[PDB]
Amino acid sequence: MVNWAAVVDDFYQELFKAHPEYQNKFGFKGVALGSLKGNAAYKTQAGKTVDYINAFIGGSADAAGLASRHKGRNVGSAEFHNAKACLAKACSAHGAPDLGHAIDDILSHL
Ligand code: HEM
Repeated sequence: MVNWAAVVDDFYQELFKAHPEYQNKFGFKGVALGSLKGNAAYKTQAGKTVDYINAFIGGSADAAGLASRHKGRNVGSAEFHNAKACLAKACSAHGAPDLGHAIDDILSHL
């Protein structure tokens, strides 16, 4: 099993390093990046992100649903294009398969 939890941790490190303002939309707003792994809100959110990646690989991802929910947080195409870059770095850092197609599916509904 690819260590998707580790990939997602690296993903959020890249994401909030590049776009620290994105963190303000989450229950772990203002938490130092080096302490995220000890934050209960983050632990829940990272778990869901892992779940989505496993659902994509598994054939069950609902990209329309995920898209609609992100629009509900005023998160759109710009942000997801940024996330694509970050996720590609995280995957590559772990010798994991690239997830660009999953992000493209979400982007198709944004
Ligand atoms: C690699 C791209 C991303 C994936 C796979 C992803 C995945 C997810 C998942 C699975 C959820 C939970 C949805 C649910 O419970 O139904 C979520 C929620 C959320 N996402 Fe993302 N996301 C991505 C990018 C982003 C970006 C770039 C932002 C920018 C701020 C963002 C902001 C949020 C926020 C604010 C929530 C709600 C959190 C809460 O309930 O407190 N996401 N995301």
